[PDB]
Amino acid sequence: PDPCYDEHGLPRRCIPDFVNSAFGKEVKVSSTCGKPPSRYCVVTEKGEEQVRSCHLCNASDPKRAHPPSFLTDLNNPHNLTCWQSDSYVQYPHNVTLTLSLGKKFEVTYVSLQFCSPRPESMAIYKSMDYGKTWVPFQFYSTQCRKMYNKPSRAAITKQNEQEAICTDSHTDVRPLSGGLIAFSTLDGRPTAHDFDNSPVLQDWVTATDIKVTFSRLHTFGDENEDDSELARDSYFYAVSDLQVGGRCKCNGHASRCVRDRDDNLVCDCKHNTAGPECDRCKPFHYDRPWQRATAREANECVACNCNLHARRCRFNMELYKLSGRKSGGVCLNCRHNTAGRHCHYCKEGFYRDLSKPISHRKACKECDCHPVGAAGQTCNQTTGQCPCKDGVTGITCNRCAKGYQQSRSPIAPCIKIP
Amino acid sequence: PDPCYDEHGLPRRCIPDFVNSAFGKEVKVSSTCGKPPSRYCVVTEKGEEQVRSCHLCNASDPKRAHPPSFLTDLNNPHNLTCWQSDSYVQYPHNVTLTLSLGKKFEVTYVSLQFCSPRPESMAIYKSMDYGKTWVPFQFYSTQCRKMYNKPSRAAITKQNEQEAICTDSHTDVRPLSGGLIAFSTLDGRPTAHDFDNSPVLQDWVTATDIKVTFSRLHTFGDEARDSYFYAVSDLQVGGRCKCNGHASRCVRDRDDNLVCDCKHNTAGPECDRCKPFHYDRPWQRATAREANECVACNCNLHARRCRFNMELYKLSGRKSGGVCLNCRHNTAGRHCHYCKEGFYRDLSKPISHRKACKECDCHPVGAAGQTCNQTTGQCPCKDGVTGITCNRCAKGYQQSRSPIAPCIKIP
Ligand SMILES: O=S(=O)(O)OC[C@H]1O[C@@](COS(=O)(=O)O)(O[C@H]2O[C@H](COS(=O)(=O)O)[C@@H](OS(=O)(=O)O)[C@H](OS(=O)(=O)O)[C@H]2OS(=O)(=O)O)[C@@H](OS(=O)(=O)O)[C@@H]1OS(=O)(=O)O
Ligand SMILES: *[C@@H]1O[C@H](CO)[C@@H](O[C@@H]2O[C@H](CO)[C@@H](O[C@@H]3O[C@H](CO)[C@@H](O)[C@H](O)[C@@H]3O)[C@H](O)[C@H]2NC(C)=O)[C@H](O)[C@H]1NC(C)=O
Ligand SMILES: *[C@@H]1O[C@H](CO)[C@@H](O[C@@H]2O[C@H](CO)[C@@H](O)[C@H](O)[C@H]2NC(C)=O)[C@H](O)[C@H]1NC(C)=O
Ligand SMILES: *[C@@H]1O[C@H](CO)[C@@H](O[C@@H]2O[C@H](CO)[C@@H](O)[C@H](O)[C@H]2NC(C)=O)[C@H](O)[C@H]1NC(C)=O
Ligand SMILES: *[C@@H]1O[C@H](CO)[C@@H](O[C@@H]2O[C@H](CO)[C@@H](O)[C@H](O)[C@H]2NC(C)=O)[C@H](O)[C@H]1NC(C)=O
Ligand SMILES: *[C@@H]1O[C@H](CO)[C@@H](O[C@@H]2O[C@H](CO)[C@@H](O)[C@H](O)[C@H]2NC(C)=O)[C@H](O)[C@H]1NC(C)=O
Ligand SMILES: *[C@@H]1O[C@H](CO)[C@@H](O[C@@H]2O[C@H](CO)[C@@H](O)[C@H](O)[C@H]2NC(C)=O)[C@H](O)[C@H]1NC(C)=O
Ligand SMILES: *[C@@H]1O[C@H](CO)[C@@H](O[C@@H]2O[C@H](CO)[C@@H](O)[C@H](O)[C@H]2NC(C)=O)[C@H](O)[C@H]1NC(C)=O
Ligand SMILES: *[C@@H]1O[C@H](CO)[C@@H](O[C@@H]2O[C@H](CO)[C@@H](O)[C@H](O)[C@H]2NC(C)=O)[C@H](O)[C@H]1NC(C)=O
Ligand SMILES: [Ca+2]
Ligand SMILES: [Ca+2]
Ligand SMILES: [Cl-]
Ligand code: NA
Repeated sequence: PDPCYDEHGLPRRCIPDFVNSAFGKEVKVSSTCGKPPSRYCVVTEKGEEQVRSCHLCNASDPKRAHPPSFLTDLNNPHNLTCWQSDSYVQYPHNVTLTLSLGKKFEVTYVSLQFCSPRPESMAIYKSMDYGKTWVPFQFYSTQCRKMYNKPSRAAITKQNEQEAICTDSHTDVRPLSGGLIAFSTLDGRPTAHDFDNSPVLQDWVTATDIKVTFSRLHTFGDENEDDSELARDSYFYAVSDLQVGGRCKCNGHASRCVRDRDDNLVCDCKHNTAGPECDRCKPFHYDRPWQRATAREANECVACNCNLHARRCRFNMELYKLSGRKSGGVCLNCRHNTAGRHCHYCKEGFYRDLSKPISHRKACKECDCHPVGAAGQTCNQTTGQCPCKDGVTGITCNRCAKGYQQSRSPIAPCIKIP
Repeated sequence: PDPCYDEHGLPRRCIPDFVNSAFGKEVKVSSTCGKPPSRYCVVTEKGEEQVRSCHLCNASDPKRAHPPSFLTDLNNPHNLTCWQSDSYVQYPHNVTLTLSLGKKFEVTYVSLQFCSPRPESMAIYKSMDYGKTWVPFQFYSTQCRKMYNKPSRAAITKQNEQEAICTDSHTDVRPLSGGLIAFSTLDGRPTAHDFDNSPVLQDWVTATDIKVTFSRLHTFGDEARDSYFYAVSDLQVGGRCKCNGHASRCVRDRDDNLVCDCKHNTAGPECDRCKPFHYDRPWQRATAREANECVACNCNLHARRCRFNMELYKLSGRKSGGVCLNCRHNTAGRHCHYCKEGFYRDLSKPISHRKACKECDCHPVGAAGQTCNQTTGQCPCKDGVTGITCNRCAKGYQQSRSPIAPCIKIP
């Protein structure tokens, strides 16, 4: 059926599946070996000795070429997809990785599996928009204050839950190969248990781009020396899999994200909502403002009540809060000769045809006063009583009253009688 | 002071004095002795013999020149001033005397004094226009059928009271000097005792000019020295100036015309119509006990023109019938008594006041329409809005901003 609705047809909060938003995605890096072709040294241990090896990184040979595509391809522990940068991009220089998702995702984690020694200092940034503004998100480094000007392992308080935490944890050389770095956005967040009812954390987890900056790099004594190896050296960055798990952000009003008219990813919004993340909500559904989907309530925009007359409408906060936070939408351009907040009364020049229901389109008969016996041509919108002149009476003014006699005058049709 | 209104100022029927409309006025003649000066001859009597004479008539000598002026001048039984015609003007020749009065009188009598012997056949005509059409008014002759083709001494039917009658009374030669012929406009006339309620007779006596035609002259003697002429001492047409009972004097106009001092809110030459805006009741001739005045229209000081509808008058019980035209001052109705659509009666001012009808000052937010009640001025309020102009929220309703929904009900 539809996960956004129950078996009785009422709406319930729905959420897309959890996936790696980076699988198969293209990646943009500021470094990669191949142009020109160079060598790289890899130290592999065997019992106790080490003895480093040497290999060549061929830009053309698929069998010695490390393209950024290996970051988001199918990772296989028995046969890795290593991406290697250039040679000795040491501080202050830094290799940056930028991933564009083309859709607001609620990030749950960001993991980098390095087939070489993990970085001494890396930075993980996000983008709230679609690549214009970046925001700190996690930091790793042996000298937090010295390099990222962050205090080591800051205290996370409700006063500032979006703190970018720097840590000297996970920033160790060995394992010289296959080291992980996994950043969980909700770990240690004060209000992470009450996420649906914490907007600060919803903003904290939402992002459309992920930047990864590799600031410093681990080294040993081999740096100046003399045999520094001016053509390749063995210090470098290298990651075999880059994962960024999470969910497509739909504020709980979409079971799944689909492909746009222009191939862009967007929520298949339900509950009468619209917009890429089901933030706003469909036309004519503007009674009661838009809220996020919660486990307790579905909170879908409700349509305006216009007694089946007007089509457009529009939400009003004051009317909403002044009606007990129940109805705040007013109707627009009432058709069928009506008017008012809900198209509930007939406009001047017409009256309420009570014989027919207010929802009916003929619920507003015109005035139809009498050209001779009526003093005006604008009847009572409530009763349809035309203003009768002197001797004339009725609702349409087409007859004389008691003590008054009919006449052939257009001006004085009835006249009293003594 | 004015006889058209009593002490209380109530209008009572009034009439101009009874005068001789001929005195002074000039008569138009056709035959006057004097042209190539000739002579005549009057004849007297001595009991048996017919002693006659013969005198001269000059066209210049004051002491011998019988002019037409001698018909309407100061007349006295002594030193009598006589008009005379050229001698020998017997059948079928005519001697006419027209008199234009200038305005419609109600002729009462037509008198003639005859220095010569009275005529054998004479006729009195009149005009109710001004010399254009001339109708027969009385005939005098011995041979009526023969000459005027009128039945001698017929009867005045109520069906034809405007009938000229020929008669042989006053047609004798009896008085050679001083013959009187007088025509009473209402002799023989059936409804004469009810003149004041007899429109036929009122039309009959109305006349603007008068023509006396002399026809056959009495050859008296039977013996040349024929000398048979017409000679009238004084012509007296006595009557009142026709003002239909709404005037006490006739006076001279802004164009120098004899007309009526039309009172009783009437207008016109003979007070035959109502004055402007005094069209509430149909015009009638003043009666003794009635005075049928012209009554103005009550447009409560809001209209300049009035028009009369007889249908309205009759269904009104013969009361009013005047419909006002162009009700100004933002009013409408027969008598400009109610405020047209978009205005309302300000009952603080009086109906006659210019600002008796104010406008609709209906709040554009609190009102569902922009038309007052006209009687109350209240204007179509919407939902939780009260006030004549829909300017305030009601009880239990709270002000907002939204013009579509000004007031909203509280918890
Ligand atoms: O209807 S018109 O606009 O064409 O006016 C026609 C002429 O009437 C005058 C006065 O004429 S006068 O007798 O020679 O003094 O103005 C008057 O017209 C109407 C009422 O008379 S009506 O003929 O029944 O229409 C009034 O206007 S309204 O209230 O009906 O809207 C005038 O009042 S006002 O001047 O608008 O204040 C009324 O004049 S008043 O009330 O006596 O003061 C002439 O106007 S005038 O210039 O004051 O003399 C009109 O001729 S004109 O071309 O406007 O001059
Ligand atoms: C190495 O690390 C830094 C930060 O992690 C990466 O961002 C670079 O940082 C510097 C400032 O430290 C930026 O310099 C600025 O450039 C603009 C001109 O566009 C100028 O207006 C500023 O006054 C300032 O000088 C620098 O722009 C920024 N690098 C880029 C490409 O924007 C840096 O990218 C890392 N190195 C590499 C190769 O990625
Ligand atoms: C590995 O790299 C070498 C060169 O760095 C490639 O050998 C030749 O490279 C030149 C370009 O500089 C080409 O013009 C030749 O065609 C290459 N020789 C060939 C294709 O036989 C070498 O091709 C690369 N490995 C593979 C599989 O192509
Ligand atoms: C791991 O991948 C390598 C190569 O990607 C496999 O060795 C073969 O290498 C040649 C290169 O010319 C490829 O054409 C072959 O496709 C590779 N063999 C196979 C079965 O794919 C190596 O076998 C792979 N090891 C495992 C356990 O899958
Ligand atoms: C009849 O008509 C004229 C007007 O009177 C007379 O002419 C008069 O002739 C006398 C004789 O010389 C003159 O003295 C007068 O000048 C004329 N009269 C006037 C008034 O001017 C004519 O004679 C008259 N016949 C008689 C008898 O009076
Ligand atoms: C009639 O008016 C005339 C106007 O002149 C007058 O005629 C005079 O009559 C008397 C005798 O009656 C004579 O003595 C005179 O000669 C006439 N001439 C004048 C100049 O007076 C007179 O006033 C009146 N005549 C009569 C009879 O009353
Ligand atoms: C007799 O009076 C008759 C009419 O009563 C006169 O005849 C009319 O005279 C006027 C002249 O002003 C003409 O306009 C009319 O056309 C005449 N009537 C007809 C029917 O022709 C007449 O002048 C008098 N007759 C005589 C002989 O003197
Ligand atoms: C305009 O106001 C008058 C008077 O207020 C209306 O006439 C009556 O008003 C009372 C209330 O004031 C009502 O209860 C009656 O129903 C009204 N009619 C009668 C016969 O009493 C008048 O109807 C109002 N104008 C319009 C268009 O309804
Ligand atoms: C249309 O009809 C209704 C009922 O007659 C009018 O509303 C009432 O009008 C009277 C006026 O005397 C008030 O006393 C009542 O308080 C009104 N009812 C309510 C619930 O307030 C209405 O005014 C009429 N429309 C117009 C323009 O007069
Ligand atoms: Ca991989
Ligand atoms: Ca005289
Ligand atoms: Cl007749
Ligand atoms: Na080295």
